[PDB]
Amino acid sequence: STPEKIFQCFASVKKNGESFMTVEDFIRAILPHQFKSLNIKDIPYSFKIADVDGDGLISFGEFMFFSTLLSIPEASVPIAFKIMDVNGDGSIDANEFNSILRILSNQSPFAFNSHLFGKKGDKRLTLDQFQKFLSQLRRDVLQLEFNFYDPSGRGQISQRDFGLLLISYSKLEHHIKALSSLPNKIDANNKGISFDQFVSFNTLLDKLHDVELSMDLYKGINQPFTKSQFKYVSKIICNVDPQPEVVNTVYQVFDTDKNGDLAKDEFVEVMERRKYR
Amino acid sequence: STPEKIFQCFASVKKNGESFMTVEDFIRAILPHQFKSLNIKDIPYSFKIADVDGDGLISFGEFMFFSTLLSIPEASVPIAFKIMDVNGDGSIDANEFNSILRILSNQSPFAFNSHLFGKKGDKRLTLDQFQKFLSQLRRDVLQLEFNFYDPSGRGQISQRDFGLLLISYSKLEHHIKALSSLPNKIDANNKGISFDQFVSFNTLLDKLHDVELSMDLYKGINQPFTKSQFKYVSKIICNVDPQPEVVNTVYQVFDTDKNGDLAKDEFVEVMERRKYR
Amino acid sequence: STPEKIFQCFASVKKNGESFMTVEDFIRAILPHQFKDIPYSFKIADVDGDGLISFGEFMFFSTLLSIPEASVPIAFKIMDVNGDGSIDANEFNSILRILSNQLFGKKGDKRLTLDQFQKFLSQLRRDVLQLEFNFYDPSGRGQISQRDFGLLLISYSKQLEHHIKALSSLPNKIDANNKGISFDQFVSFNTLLDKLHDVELSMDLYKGINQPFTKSQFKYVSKIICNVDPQPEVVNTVYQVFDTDKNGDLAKDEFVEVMYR
Amino acid sequence: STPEKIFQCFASVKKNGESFMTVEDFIRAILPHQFKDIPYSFKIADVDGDGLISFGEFMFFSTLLSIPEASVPIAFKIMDVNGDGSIDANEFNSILRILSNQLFGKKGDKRLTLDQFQKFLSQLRRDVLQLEFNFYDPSGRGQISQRDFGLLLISYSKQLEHHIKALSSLPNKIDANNKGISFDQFVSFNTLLDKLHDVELSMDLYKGINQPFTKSQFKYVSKIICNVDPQPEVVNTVYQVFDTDKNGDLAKDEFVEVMYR
Ligand SMILES: [Ca+2]
Ligand SMILES: [Ca+2]
Ligand SMILES: [Ca+2]
Ligand SMILES: [Ca+2]
Ligand SMILES: [Ca+2]
Ligand SMILES: [Ca+2]
Ligand SMILES: [Ca+2]
Ligand SMILES: [Ca+2]
Ligand SMILES: [Ca+2]
Ligand SMILES: [Ca+2]
Ligand SMILES: [Ca+2]
Ligand SMILES: [Ca+2]
Repeated sequence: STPEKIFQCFASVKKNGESFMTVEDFIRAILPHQFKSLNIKDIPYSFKIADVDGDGLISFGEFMFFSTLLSIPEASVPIAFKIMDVNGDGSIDANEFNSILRILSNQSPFAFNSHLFGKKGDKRLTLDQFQKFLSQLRRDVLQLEFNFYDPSGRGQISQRDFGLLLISYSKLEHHIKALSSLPNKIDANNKGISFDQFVSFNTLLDKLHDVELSMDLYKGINQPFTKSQFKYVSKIICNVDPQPEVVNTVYQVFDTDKNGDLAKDEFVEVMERRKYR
Repeated sequence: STPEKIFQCFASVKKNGESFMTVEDFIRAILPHQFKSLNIKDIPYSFKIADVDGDGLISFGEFMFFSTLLSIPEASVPIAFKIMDVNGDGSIDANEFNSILRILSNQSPFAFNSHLFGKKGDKRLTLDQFQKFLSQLRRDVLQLEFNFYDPSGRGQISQRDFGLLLISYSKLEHHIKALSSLPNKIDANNKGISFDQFVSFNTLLDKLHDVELSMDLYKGINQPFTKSQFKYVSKIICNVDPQPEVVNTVYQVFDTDKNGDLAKDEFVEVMERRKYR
Repeated sequence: STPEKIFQCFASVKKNGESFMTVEDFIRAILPHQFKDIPYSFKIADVDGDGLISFGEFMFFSTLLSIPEASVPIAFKIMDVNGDGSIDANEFNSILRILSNQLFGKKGDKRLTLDQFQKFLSQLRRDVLQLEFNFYDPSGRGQISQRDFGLLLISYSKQLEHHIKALSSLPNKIDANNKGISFDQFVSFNTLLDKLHDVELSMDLYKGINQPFTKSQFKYVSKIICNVDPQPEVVNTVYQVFDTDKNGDLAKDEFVEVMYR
Repeated sequence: STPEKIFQCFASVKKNGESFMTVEDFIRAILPHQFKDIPYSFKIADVDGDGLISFGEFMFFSTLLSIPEASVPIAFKIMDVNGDGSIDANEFNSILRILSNQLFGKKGDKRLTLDQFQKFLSQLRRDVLQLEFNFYDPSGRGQISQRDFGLLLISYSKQLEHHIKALSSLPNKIDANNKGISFDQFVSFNTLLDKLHDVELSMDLYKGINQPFTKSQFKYVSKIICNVDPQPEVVNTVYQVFDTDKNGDLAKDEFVEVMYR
């Protein structure tokens, strides 16, 4: 669970005694739902970001920093910013960032990103830019997860594919049983789920505590959490309508009494929350 | 833990077979840290709010609604608003509110607030007003907790008094042992803690997940969570400096290795979080 | 036009060679557009409790009232001289001491947070709006006719006679087929006037799709800015009064230009 | 003064009896104050990829650029015609079709969320600022002298000769004791000009404590509005250029009045 137990598990290569991650080790390490021959075609942005020095390997230091950035909740980014903005000028400069990398590395058992700070290393991040950077990063990793189920690069996945994903987020032969009912083709009568609608669903899981409140409020009015409540809450939380295939799959997979009301025992208490949520 | 198990425990009076809460039952029921002869002088605002019909008793229906409103996190209020705004006009009218009360009551085992909607019942709540109302409510209950330790109405409590409070929030002879070192007088050399600074501390516990992130970020840079880190984080979260007596007491009570770094085992993992946090 | 000129002109009581405002002077001064029991507004302004408003008291009240809701955090930081996140009574009465010498509890021990300060300014703004509306609701109905709303609109404007010829067309009675306008809607319409820039943006986005700014656009924009349903009668009165050329399109003249930020 | 007048005046290419802008026409048009490789700005504007900017393309670009960061949610809702929380390619190219007929992926299958739209508009605004700054940084240093900053300030103004006599006093060289102004600071100063109402508020709050608006106030206000430390050299140049009467107090004339919302 710790990023140092993750790193020792997955760092498959040594150089001058020091452990290191190849590209494929890195991708395995940051896709825990898929990994507990990846035929990589391109080098993911996530890797180029994590690999600060540019030797094409992820150090312990580099992995810890990448983990840390990725683990920051969207709504707590400003707090993290103020901590890493060591001189309080409201910008993060290359040195404040390389400073962190240096310490994390020197805390390795063994013991500048041109991408963010420019070729020269002379640019800085405001809070807004830093929010944007943490966004691209989160989205990139979602893209890696997504692509396992869409190797063609179509832009979308089947409903069965979406269901495997949903199960990967769980904890399942009961949950697996429902996949049978789920389409495995994208035709006219069976639509797929877009990356965008996968990202939105991750938005919903980030705010799982707000789905929880929603279910407790409707339970009061004696309203079952049907697909219409599910739709409305997602709209409020995600700011985007869910499309039906999303909702249909969620219900199919998780509504294990088929009764049409998605309870707390059936969905909220089955999704592993995030580190600070 | 459920508000219906709370209500059956505490509703000490019956009328036409139906169970009910007196003022003192109500105050016991909503101060769980203090209650698992209150000599009430005035009738608390919380009671006047919870008692919609005005018979001077809290029904099951009235207690469920009061619980529900009080349990809503500050940052999730807009979600709750949109659920209770049944006709989507962006206002909560008396009927939308009385509608909820009616259903909660009719879900009792046995089976308009002039305060919010006006004498006539003809006023409504925007989201902002609804946020304000939920605020006053949260603050009122904090005032009830506070007053147990300040019966005089001085405006402040001793550091020992503040420490008992902190322990009430825990889970303690180890934690109790430290109270010995804590002043029990408000003199010149020993200052008390104001209600304001008690409210701010509750703000800090509401965002305990952000203290958690802070501790994990400093742990990386290999910075111990000393009183200076504690100060700075509270400022970021609460938007108010903590005064020293607050910090001194927190450390005294919870820093059980006296080592000067407040760990996660020592504080974060000792405070029972809120219902959706 | 400045609040010092305003104070001079409305302060009726001369005592010890200074001017002072009674309750009625103070109400006429804070309702510039338009000119029982004592208002919360007056009680807040009378820091010394002498039952009159001094020049310093009025300038202070005027300053706090001038602060736009969106900029209250900026004003809070300027007033929190020490940077501790709370406005104490010493800091709050800073202007008052200076403008006078040429909330905090009876012990003045309470410190205001930004949320509390936002709340305070909100009550203040609402009170001044109640006073302006109560000028057209003496019976205390809680609603005003369409024609009374029209006058209140013309007051907020910058009397064209055409403005005054529109009022005939507007009902002066409330009845089952001629609804009245509630206080809550008058407040909400005041929100809309705080975000008049946002209305202007929307007018450009609509013209870009060859869509003039009709009652249908006015209602939608109003809803996304105020986040509450606009009342038809408010909008009809806006169009009846301000759509001077009566083409059904409310131009940037006519309304936005006619009404800190 | 309107973008239709602007387009007419700068579109140099006449073909098929319509006017069109080259890259250089387009850069001169979007940098009104002031008038290598191809800018992201031009690439976004050229929806059809013909390598020129049409009248419709330019009006569309101009509209999106005009949207203030704080009002992007309002603009998003107007553009999301169906109310589903996403702007599709059909909705986005609505204005373009209409103004022309008198992001979304190669398949145009991508839908923009509000966050993505905010991001897009942010890149656009930053690109136009880079172009304006690069006009005074040809060497690509990433910093500009104080005198070049002064000119850029005078460009944003509404040439008084006094404006031009101030520039002599300002260094035209960067050296260890005459610092230059970075792009990041020019951007941050642009934020300050977006919130000029907030600067005006602060000027009133300061006068209320008998405190004139000096470099010390200017720095503090700037910091709480932009949330980044102001550079001394930016502020000194503002005072040198705009404090026309040289009393050390930057009045509402001189600056706020001199520069939607
Ligand atoms: Ca590396
Ligand atoms: Ca910094
Ligand atoms: Ca079910
Ligand atoms: Ca009752
Ligand atoms: Ca409603
Ligand atoms: Ca410790
Ligand atoms: Ca007085
Ligand atoms: Ca203070
Ligand atoms: Ca018109
Ligand atoms: Ca073109
Ligand atoms: Ca749409
Ligand atoms: Ca001057």
